Amino acid sequence: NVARPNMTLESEIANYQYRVGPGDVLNVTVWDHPELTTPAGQYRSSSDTGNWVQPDGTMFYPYIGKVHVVGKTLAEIRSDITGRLATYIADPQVDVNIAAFRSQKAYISGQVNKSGQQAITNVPLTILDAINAAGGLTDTADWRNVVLTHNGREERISLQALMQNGDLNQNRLLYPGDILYVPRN
Amino acid sequence: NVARPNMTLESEIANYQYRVGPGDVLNVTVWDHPELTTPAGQYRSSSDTGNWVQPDGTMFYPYIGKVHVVGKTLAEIRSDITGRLATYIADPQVDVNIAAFRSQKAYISGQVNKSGQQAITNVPLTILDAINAAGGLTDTADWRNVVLTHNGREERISLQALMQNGDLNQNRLLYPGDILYVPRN
Amino acid sequence: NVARPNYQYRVGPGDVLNVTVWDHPELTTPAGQYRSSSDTGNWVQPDGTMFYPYIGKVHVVGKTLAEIRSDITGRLATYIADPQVDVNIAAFRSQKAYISGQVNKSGQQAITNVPLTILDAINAAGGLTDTADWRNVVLTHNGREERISLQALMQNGDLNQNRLLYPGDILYVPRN
Amino acid sequence: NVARPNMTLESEIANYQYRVGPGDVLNVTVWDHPELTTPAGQYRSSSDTGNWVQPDGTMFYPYIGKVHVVGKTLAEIRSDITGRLATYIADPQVDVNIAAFRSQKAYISGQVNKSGQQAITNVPLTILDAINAAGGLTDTADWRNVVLTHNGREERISLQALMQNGDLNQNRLLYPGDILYVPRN
Amino acid sequence: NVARPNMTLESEIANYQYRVGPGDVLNVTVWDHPELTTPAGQYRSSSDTGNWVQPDGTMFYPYIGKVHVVGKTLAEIRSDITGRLATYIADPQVDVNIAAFRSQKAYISGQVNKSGQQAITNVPLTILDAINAAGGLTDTADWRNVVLTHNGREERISLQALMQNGDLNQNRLLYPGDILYVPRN
Amino acid sequence: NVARPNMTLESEIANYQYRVGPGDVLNVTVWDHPELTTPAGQYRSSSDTGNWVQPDGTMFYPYIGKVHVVGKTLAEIRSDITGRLATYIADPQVDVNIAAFRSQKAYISGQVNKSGQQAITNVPLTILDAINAAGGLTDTADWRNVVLTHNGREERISLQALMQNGDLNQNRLLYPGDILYVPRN
Amino acid sequence: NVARPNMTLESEIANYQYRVGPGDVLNVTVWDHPELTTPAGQYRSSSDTGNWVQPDGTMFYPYIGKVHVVGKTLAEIRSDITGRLATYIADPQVDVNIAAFRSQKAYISGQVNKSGQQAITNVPLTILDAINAAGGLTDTADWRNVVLTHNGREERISLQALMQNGDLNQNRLLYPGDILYVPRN
Amino acid sequence: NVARPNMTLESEIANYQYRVGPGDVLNVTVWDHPELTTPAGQYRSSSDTGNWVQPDGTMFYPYIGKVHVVGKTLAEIRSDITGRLATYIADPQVDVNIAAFRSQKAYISGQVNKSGQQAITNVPLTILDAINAAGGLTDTADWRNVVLTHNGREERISLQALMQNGDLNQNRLLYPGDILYVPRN
Repeated sequence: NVARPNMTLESEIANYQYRVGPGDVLNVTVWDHPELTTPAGQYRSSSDTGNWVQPDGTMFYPYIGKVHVVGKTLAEIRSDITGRLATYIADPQVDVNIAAFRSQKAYISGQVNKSGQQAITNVPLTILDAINAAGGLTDTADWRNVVLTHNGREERISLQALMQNGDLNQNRLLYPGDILYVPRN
Repeated sequence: NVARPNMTLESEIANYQYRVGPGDVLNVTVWDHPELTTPAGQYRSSSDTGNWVQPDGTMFYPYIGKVHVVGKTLAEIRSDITGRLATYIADPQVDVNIAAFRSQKAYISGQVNKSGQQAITNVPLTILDAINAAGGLTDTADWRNVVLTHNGREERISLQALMQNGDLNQNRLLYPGDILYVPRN
Repeated sequence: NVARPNYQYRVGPGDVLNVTVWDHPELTTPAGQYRSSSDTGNWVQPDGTMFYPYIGKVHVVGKTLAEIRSDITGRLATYIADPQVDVNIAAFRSQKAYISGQVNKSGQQAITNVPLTILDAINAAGGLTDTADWRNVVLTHNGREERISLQALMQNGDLNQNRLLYPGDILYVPRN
Repeated sequence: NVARPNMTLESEIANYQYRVGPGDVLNVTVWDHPELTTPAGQYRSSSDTGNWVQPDGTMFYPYIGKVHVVGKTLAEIRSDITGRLATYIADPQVDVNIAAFRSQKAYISGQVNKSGQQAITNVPLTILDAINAAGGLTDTADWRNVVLTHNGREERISLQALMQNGDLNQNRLLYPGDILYVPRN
Repeated sequence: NVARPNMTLESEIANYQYRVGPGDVLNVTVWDHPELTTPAGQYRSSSDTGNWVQPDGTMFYPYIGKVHVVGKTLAEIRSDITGRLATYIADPQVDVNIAAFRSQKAYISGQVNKSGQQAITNVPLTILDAINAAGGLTDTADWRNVVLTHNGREERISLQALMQNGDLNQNRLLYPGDILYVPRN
Repeated sequence: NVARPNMTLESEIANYQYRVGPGDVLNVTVWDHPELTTPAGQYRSSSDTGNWVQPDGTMFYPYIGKVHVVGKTLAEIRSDITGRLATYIADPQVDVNIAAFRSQKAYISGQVNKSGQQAITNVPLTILDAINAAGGLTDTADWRNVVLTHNGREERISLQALMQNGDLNQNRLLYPGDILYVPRN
Repeated sequence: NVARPNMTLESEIANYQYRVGPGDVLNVTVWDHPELTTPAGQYRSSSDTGNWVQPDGTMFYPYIGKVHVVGKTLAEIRSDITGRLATYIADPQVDVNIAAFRSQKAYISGQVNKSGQQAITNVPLTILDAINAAGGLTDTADWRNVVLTHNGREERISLQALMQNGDLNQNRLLYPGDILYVPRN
Repeated sequence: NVARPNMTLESEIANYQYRVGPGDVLNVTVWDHPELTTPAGQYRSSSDTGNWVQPDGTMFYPYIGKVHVVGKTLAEIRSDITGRLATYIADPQVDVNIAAFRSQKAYISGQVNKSGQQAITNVPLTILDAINAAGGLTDTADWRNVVLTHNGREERISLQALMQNGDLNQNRLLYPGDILYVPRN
């Protein structure tokens, strides 16, 4: 055997867009307004000082009040906060990113060297990324019969074919809640 | 098998909300009022400088005095503090989050790679989350007969089914004081 | 074994306290804002007092944080109008329990403002070793020995095996 | 065992040019304008304060708005931003670099001492770089039959020739998405 | 096997009084006088900026000169320094604690998991404290026959009786110069 | 065999001169102008704030614009920059060093305790320096037949004589692109 | 043995007085003169900012010039410096301590757990201190026959008698240059 | 036999004097001139901000330009700098030390626990220092026939004699370039 690529995976990475979910910590920057950008000062990390997304899908932001952010992209949230701050600040220059990815994760467990949660973020997490992020497989992984649970199905995945034969069809884009289990040999 | 739907598990997790308990350390941000936000300076962390929730369920806040927070969400506390601070500050802009989740915890132990307490927080902690946060299982886990102690009942849980067949009915949301024990087989 | 569903710290000598006086950083952070609160906090003396500026010696041992907050506030009112004060503990040094034997991390565990039960302490010690005589754990409390089965606690959910640990308690997990 | 050059390797390294991709974190210096260079102050790292590249290929920048940066080099982005800031700022002195390389990566797994993703950056990553960055091969690497998966086809590489005899014909430039797999014998 | 109360051990611990020795590093706080409290600024640790006790028992303090501190309690040193500073500052508010306990120590050696010096401090150090601070005993510890050397006298101690039978008469307060030796089985 | 003095290998080092390559990060100090030396403040390290050398061999510098630095020594770049800054500041006092050596490197693998890339910097890196920098040989090194690939030609090297006989003849100066392989005994 | 005392050692520690050597780093505090106390600012450690003692036994100090310190005590040095600063500063309040003990050291090698040099400092270092500071002995230490080299003479020490029988006569004060070797059993 | 002192150990050490080499990083303190002492702020380390000695023997210093420092002592460099600064600053108070010893090094390989380079610094580094600086010998070390390569001549050294018997003639002072090899038993 040799290759068996997948430019169909080119697709879910093409339009890949993260959407904010509850428990995320947002970091809002208002240029020329350090009283807004760093209300607790400059030393603490943005995740220790950022805005928490509540379970009802909003975050509080000063002057404008509650802002619905769940299910929106960063650019939409940036656009929505900017337009509402315009009431209180003339021509606000605002950006928004995510200080802590907490709402969405995948579960990479089994015969990997580090098991555990991996966040879904603004960057695509494929099976390839998660296995390499979990630090590769142990010597005793059944790397021909990796189990991916996604939206109610199981799918068998052959990492062996992915890496030793370049069968890119074995790669998948991971979604919130997915389980990637590497059984023991 | 395949992944079987849980009418219970994903309705517990959309409605999922944390309520403050005694011993939590809260963090209160008052925009334009660094003398309230950071009375001890910008450099210490929010848990080293936050407001402790006392056994009686209150925390002290300056000017407004004792604030009853136990049993309330962050949004309910934000509103409570905002309305009371408005006596001393015109139109106060206030948010509240948690610097230290110390009041509520689940106990994850036995044949896990990292035994011990895991805090209950504003992010759901399911069995799947807790096992992954505990580093996964040891090679000698009786992982078909995990014991969940919850509300004075013992439930038996197959992590084998959850991760190798995708059986999401094997998942549970973990609650404060729950015990999740993984025996040796 | 069954399955059931269902605390005030008091300051002692050697505790390091941390007093916040809003709008008075000269009181809150006399040594600056970088050092941790335990490196700048007020030490509780053997006689049960701590020094606080302008008010002098404050008796704190045997009191709750709220009692110390109220005591300090009443007295600072002589020197500062309407003082806004809180007090918490930056180092829990006076009271502890001893968790030893076949646990993965043996040692002292602090008694704090948060209840520390047996269950808390064993998980805090990182669980039992594989050679723990875990059915016959010894708790020493107030001069009297007691038999604790963590087996029944975790294998069967028997919460009657749990106990709130107290200052001075010894929880010893033997080898079988 | 005599060493030789390479078609692929060296025609493409003197030209080597990184191009920004989505998810990268950019760092923009505007001399004499700390309100622009450091809106969140001076303590947090570049990647904690930098500008995120959005999935549509743009980044926001104050006053000049959205800026298309994907596919472009740092020098070009510096010129783009400089030209646009000149509307708002007299003679702006701008530089741009990358605080976090997150869009592009190679996968280096198998019998190397440190498996995992390696970022594609402004410095070339050749096979020789990537193996050394992984701490070399284990004692059990089939180091004459390494599998490079690039553009959907496999190529067998002899690290033994490369790393013991400096045969650069075995060295390749690694590209975003390449899998370099060291099988065990 | 009922637990035995120790005769004069909590009599000894309720009167427990640290007294300063040569080499201790003290920390003096003079409220409203940061020029005195933090002469080297407020970033270095109090032990990096503290006052050293000299062999002759004195420490230097600005304006008041050398102060005799060895043999005294913190509360006594505070009182001595305050009365002296009142010559140079009106109603000085002073506290004193110890940034480094360097003068006095016990030695905990043998079949414990962590051998070494243990500092004598304002907090009573009992055998039970020191053994627990050493991390417990190895499994080869002759733990029925521990040897306490104190003031030129040998004592046999049974940690086995202390920990498995709660015999608190086995516990002892440790003093400067004491040797606690845990032999091999 | 013998342990001789030296000739021409001394000028090779006494004339040793690093020259800047693409991807180096430079650090320019302008005394009395913290707005140029540290445009992003004083806390971030020089390599997080310094000036990247682009592929085309230049770095941008405020007010003087692009500056050719590849191939030049630090002293020459300092001269070049000073003369040009004199147009915007003058009697301008300027120094230049390298915050991150990223462009040039040697590769050290085999039976060393620490395979990997070693940077070529302003301090000469000899084989001995590389081997010691690589943690020392393993117990199973063929330290009589270490292979040095430099500019295509391969060369038997005997670390053995370099240390059990102090034969400085075997040692060599490492150059950018050099490979050094320590074979299994 | 019983814990028979060492009587000269009882009073040898009384006269214990460190004296400054070449290479030591001193830290001079001048209250009300942070330009003298912290000429490099408040952030770097004392040992990064201290005054080096030169090989001639002198150190430079601003305004007063060059100061003989070797062979002298901290309190002697403090008086020397205070008296000469009174020219340039009114009623100077001065203290001196060592930020880095680099000049004097004892060698603790052999069957100790952590072998290496141990600094001679203002705090006495006895054999008892040094071995405990070495975290104790290996299981194969001939702890009955430790060898102490001091001012040329040799001198047999029973750590066995010291620690298990309390024999303080086996303790000794370590001086600069002393070698203490725990033989193989 | 009789226990011997040494015939050169403490005049080579009593006259020991480091001299600056290329690649050293120097640290120049000008009291009352923070703009000269900390041009990059007070937070970065001395070695992150110090003055690099160029291969030609010189370092740049503001106002006075090139300063020849190689082969000079610290005291000499301090005078030279002071004198020329005096042209520009009224009576400058200057000290100089070394933030990074990068020019001169000894190599200690063989049956020591941590091989590698050891810098030559302002404090003497005898064999007795470098071994303990490597913690010490593996217990499989030919510690009777340790080879020291200095200035071309081999020479045999017995570390067993130095420590079992306190023979000081075995200990030697290490010079730049020296190689000290510990053979395996």
